[PDB]
Amino acid sequence: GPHMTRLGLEFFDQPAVPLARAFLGQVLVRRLPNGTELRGRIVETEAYLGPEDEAAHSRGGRQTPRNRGMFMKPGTLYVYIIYGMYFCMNISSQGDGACVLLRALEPLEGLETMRQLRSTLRKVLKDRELCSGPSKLCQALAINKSFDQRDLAQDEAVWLERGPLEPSEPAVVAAARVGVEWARKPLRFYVRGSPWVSVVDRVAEQ
DNA sequence: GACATGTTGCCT
DNA sequence: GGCAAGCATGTC
Ligand SMILES: [Mn+2]
Repeated sequence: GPHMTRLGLEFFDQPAVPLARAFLGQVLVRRLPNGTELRGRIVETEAYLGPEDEAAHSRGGRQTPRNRGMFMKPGTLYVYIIYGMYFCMNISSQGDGACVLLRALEPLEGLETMRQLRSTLRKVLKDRELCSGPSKLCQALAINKSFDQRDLAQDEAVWLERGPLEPSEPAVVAAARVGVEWARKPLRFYVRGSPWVSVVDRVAEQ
Protein backbone atom coordinates (compact mmCIF):
# COMPACT_ATOMS: atom_id res chain seq x y z
CA GLY A 1 0.00 0.00 0.00
CA PRO A 2 0.87 3.72 -0.06
CA HIS A 3 2.92 5.44 2.64
CA MET A 4 0.06 7.01 4.56
CA THR A 5 0.71 10.02 6.78
CA ARG A 6 -1.79 12.16 8.66
CA LEU A 7 -2.52 15.88 8.43
CA GLY A 8 -1.02 17.67 11.43
CA LEU A 9 -0.94 21.09 13.11
CA GLU A 10 0.35 22.74 9.91
CA PHE A 11 -2.96 21.94 8.20
CA PHE A 12 -5.35 22.81 11.06
CA ASP A 13 -3.60 26.10 11.95
CA GLN A 14 -5.32 28.48 9.54
CA PRO A 15 -8.40 30.78 9.75
CA ALA A 16 -11.86 29.14 9.78
CA VAL A 17 -12.78 30.02 6.16
CA PRO A 18 -9.51 28.73 4.61
CA LEU A 19 -9.69 25.60 6.81
CA ALA A 20 -13.34 24.85 5.93
CA ARG A 21 -12.39 25.05 2.23
CA ALA A 22 -9.17 23.03 2.69
CA PHE A 23 -11.12 20.20 4.37
CA LEU A 24 -12.96 19.51 1.10
CA GLY A 25 -11.57 16.36 -0.53
CA GLN A 26 -9.71 15.25 2.61
CA VAL A 27 -10.38 11.78 4.01
CA LEU A 28 -11.59 11.37 7.60
CA VAL A 29 -10.58 8.03 9.13
CA ARG A 30 -12.02 6.26 12.17
CA ARG A 31 -10.68 3.05 13.68
CA LEU A 32 -13.17 1.13 15.81
CA PRO A 33 -12.33 -1.05 18.88
CA ASN A 34 -12.90 -4.18 16.74
CA GLY A 35 -10.21 -3.21 14.20
CA THR A 36 -12.61 -1.99 11.50
CA GLU A 37 -11.47 1.15 9.69
CA LEU A 38 -14.06 3.60 8.36
CA ARG A 39 -13.28 6.17 5.66
CA GLY A 40 -15.21 9.14 4.29
CA ARG A 41 -14.22 12.01 1.99
CA ILE A 42 -15.32 15.46 3.19
CA VAL A 43 -17.60 17.26 0.71
CA GLU A 44 -19.37 19.83 2.92
CA THR A 45 -18.18 22.11 5.75
CA GLU A 46 -19.18 25.25 7.67
CA ALA A 47 -17.01 28.01 9.16
CA TYR A 48 -17.81 29.55 12.55
CA LEU A 49 -15.83 32.76 12.86
CA GLY A 50 -15.81 33.61 16.57
CA PRO A 51 -17.01 36.48 18.84
CA GLU A 52 -18.58 38.53 16.01
CA ASP A 53 -20.32 35.48 14.53
CA GLU A 54 -23.82 35.58 16.05
CA ALA A 55 -24.50 31.96 15.01
CA ALA A 56 -21.43 30.47 16.75
CA HIS A 57 -21.42 29.16 20.34
CA SER A 58 -18.48 31.53 20.90
CA ARG A 59 -20.53 34.66 20.08
CA GLY A 60 -19.35 37.69 22.08
CA GLY A 61 -16.40 35.63 23.35
CA ARG A 62 -18.66 33.43 25.49
CA GLN A 63 -16.77 30.45 26.91
CA THR A 64 -18.91 27.79 28.58
CA PRO A 65 -18.18 24.26 29.91
CA ARG A 66 -19.50 22.88 26.60
CA ASN A 67 -17.67 24.91 23.94
CA ARG A 68 -14.11 24.80 25.36
CA GLY A 69 -12.83 22.91 22.29
CA MET A 70 -13.41 26.09 20.24
CA PHE A 71 -10.89 27.96 22.42
CA MET A 72 -8.28 25.18 22.39
CA LYS A 73 -5.39 24.77 19.90
CA PRO A 74 -6.16 24.30 16.16
CA GLY A 75 -7.00 20.64 15.50
CA THR A 76 -8.95 20.16 18.75
CA LEU A 77 -12.31 18.42 18.38
CA TYR A 78 -15.49 20.10 19.58
CA VAL A 79 -18.21 17.46 19.82
CA TYR A 80 -21.55 18.49 21.32
CA ILE A 81 -25.05 17.08 21.69
CA ILE A 82 -27.77 18.86 19.69
CA TYR A 83 -31.55 18.34 20.08
CA GLY A 84 -30.76 15.95 22.97
CA MET A 85 -29.89 12.98 20.74
CA TYR A 86 -27.54 14.05 17.92
CA PHE A 87 -23.83 14.91 17.71
CA CYS A 88 -22.01 17.64 15.78
CA MET A 89 -18.29 17.27 15.07
CA ASN A 90 -16.34 20.53 14.93
CA ILE A 91 -12.61 21.16 14.53
CA SER A 92 -10.94 24.18 16.12
CA SER A 93 -9.20 26.47 13.62
CA GLN A 94 -6.79 29.37 14.06
CA GLY A 95 -8.55 32.38 15.60
CA ASP A 96 -10.28 33.13 18.91
CA GLY A 97 -13.32 30.86 19.29
CA ALA A 98 -13.18 29.77 15.64
CA CYS A 99 -14.03 26.26 14.41
CA VAL A 100 -15.23 24.21 11.41
CA LEU A 101 -18.29 21.94 11.33
CA LEU A 102 -18.08 18.79 9.20
CA ARG A 103 -21.42 18.45 7.41
CA ALA A 104 -21.10 15.62 4.86
CA LEU A 105 -18.88 12.75 3.67
CA GLU A 106 -18.60 10.51 0.63
CA PRO A 107 -18.40 7.07 2.29
CA LEU A 108 -15.35 5.20 0.96
CA GLU A 109 -14.69 2.22 3.26
CA GLY A 110 -16.64 0.22 5.84
CA LEU A 111 -20.07 1.11 4.46
CA GLU A 112 -21.78 -1.97 5.94
CA THR A 113 -20.57 -1.06 9.43
CA MET A 114 -21.82 2.50 8.77
CA ARG A 115 -25.25 1.13 7.78
CA GLN A 116 -25.43 -0.86 11.03
CA LEU A 117 -24.37 2.15 13.15
CA ARG A 118 -26.94 4.32 11.34
CA SER A 119 -29.90 1.90 11.57
CA THR A 120 -29.29 -0.96 14.04
CA LEU A 121 -28.24 1.30 16.94
CA ARG A 122 -30.95 3.98 16.58
CA LYS A 123 -34.32 4.29 14.78
CA VAL A 124 -32.51 -0.54 3.84
CA LEU A 125 -30.66 2.78 4.14
CA LYS A 126 -29.20 3.92 0.81
CA ASP A 127 -25.51 4.91 0.62
CA ARG A 128 -26.65 8.55 0.28
CA GLU A 129 -28.33 8.44 3.71
CA LEU A 130 -25.19 7.28 5.54
CA CYS A 131 -23.18 10.51 5.88
CA SER A 132 -25.34 13.25 4.33
CA GLY A 133 -25.57 15.39 7.48
CA PRO A 134 -23.41 16.45 10.47
CA SER A 135 -25.21 14.09 12.87
CA LYS A 136 -25.63 11.29 10.33
CA LEU A 137 -21.85 11.21 9.80
CA CYS A 138 -21.23 11.17 13.57
CA GLN A 139 -23.52 8.11 13.82
CA ALA A 140 -21.87 6.39 10.83
CA LEU A 141 -18.35 7.04 12.18
CA ALA A 142 -19.23 6.23 15.83
CA ILE A 143 -18.42 9.79 16.94
CA ASN A 144 -19.83 10.81 20.32
CA LYS A 145 -19.01 13.17 23.21
CA SER A 146 -16.04 11.01 24.32
CA PHE A 147 -14.34 12.53 21.25
CA ASP A 148 -14.80 16.07 22.63
CA GLN A 149 -11.56 18.02 23.18
CA ARG A 150 -9.38 15.34 21.56
CA ASP A 151 -6.63 16.31 19.09
CA LEU A 152 -7.32 15.31 15.47
CA ALA A 153 -3.59 15.63 14.67
CA GLN A 154 -2.48 13.11 17.32
CA ASP A 155 -5.37 10.74 18.15
CA GLU A 156 -5.01 7.02 17.35
CA ALA A 157 -8.76 6.36 16.92
CA VAL A 158 -9.58 9.24 14.55
CA TRP A 159 -7.41 11.07 12.01
CA LEU A 160 -7.29 12.94 8.72
CA GLU A 161 -5.31 11.58 5.78
CA ARG A 162 -4.68 13.77 2.72
CA GLY A 163 -7.02 13.08 -0.20
CA PRO A 164 -5.98 12.35 -3.81
CA LEU A 165 -9.01 14.17 -5.27
CA GLU A 166 -9.27 17.79 -4.11
CA PRO A 167 -11.49 20.48 -5.68
CA SER A 168 -10.02 23.71 -7.05
CA GLU A 169 -11.29 27.29 -6.58
CA PRO A 170 -14.18 27.19 -9.13
CA ALA A 171 -15.46 23.79 -7.90
CA VAL A 172 -16.34 25.12 -4.42
CA VAL A 173 -19.83 26.51 -3.75
CA ALA A 174 -19.95 29.19 -1.05
CA ALA A 175 -23.47 29.24 0.40
CA ALA A 176 -25.51 30.27 3.46
CA ARG A 177 -25.22 28.06 6.56
CA VAL A 178 -27.88 25.52 7.60
CA GLY A 179 -30.13 25.98 10.64
CA VAL A 180 -28.62 29.27 11.86
CA GLU A 181 -26.76 39.00 8.59
CA TRP A 182 -24.79 36.04 10.01
CA ALA A 183 -27.56 33.68 8.88
CA ARG A 184 -27.27 34.88 5.28
CA LYS A 185 -23.46 35.17 4.91
CA PRO A 186 -21.77 32.50 2.70
CA LEU A 187 -19.83 30.44 5.25
CA ARG A 188 -20.95 26.99 4.05
CA PHE A 189 -18.73 25.31 1.46
CA TYR A 190 -19.45 22.20 -0.61
CA VAL A 191 -18.23 20.37 -3.73
CA ARG A 192 -20.33 21.47 -6.72
CA GLY A 193 -22.49 18.67 -8.13
CA SER A 194 -21.65 16.17 -5.38
CA PRO A 195 -24.51 13.76 -4.62
CA TRP A 196 -23.18 13.26 -1.06
CA VAL A 197 -23.85 16.85 0.11
CA SER A 198 -26.61 17.28 2.74
CA VAL A 199 -28.43 20.34 1.35
CA VAL A 200 -28.07 21.72 -2.17
CA ASP A 201 -28.32 25.51 -2.49
CA ARG A 202 -29.75 25.83 -6.01
CA VAL A 203 -29.62 29.65 -5.74
CA ALA A 204 -25.97 29.93 -4.65
CA GLU A 205 -24.95 27.72 -7.59
CA GLN A 206 -26.82 29.56 -10.36
C1' DG B 1 -36.26 25.48 40.58
C1' DA B 2 -38.27 27.13 35.64
C1' DC B 3 -37.79 27.23 30.73
C1' DA B 4 -36.09 28.75 25.86
C1' DT B 5 -33.16 27.05 22.54
C1' DG B 6 -30.90 24.01 19.17
C1' DT B 7 -31.00 17.81 13.21
C1' DT B 8 -33.18 14.10 11.35
C1' DG B 9 -37.03 11.02 9.80
C1' DC B 10 -41.42 11.12 8.69
C1' DC B 11 -45.50 13.58 6.64
C1' DT B 12 -48.63 17.79 5.24
C1' DG C 1 -41.25 21.29 0.58
C1' DG C 2 -43.29 21.31 6.03
C1' DC C 3 -43.05 19.67 10.84
C1' DA C 4 -41.45 18.52 15.79
C1' DA C 5 -39.50 14.93 18.91
C1' DG C 6 -35.46 14.76 21.46
C1' DC C 7 -33.20 16.32 26.24
C1' DA C 8 -28.46 18.74 27.03
C1' DT C 9 -27.24 23.04 28.05
C1' DG C 10 -27.25 27.90 29.41
C1' DT C 11 -29.42 31.44 31.61
C1' DC C 12 -32.53 33.83 34.83
MN1 LIG D 1 -39.05 20.73 19.76
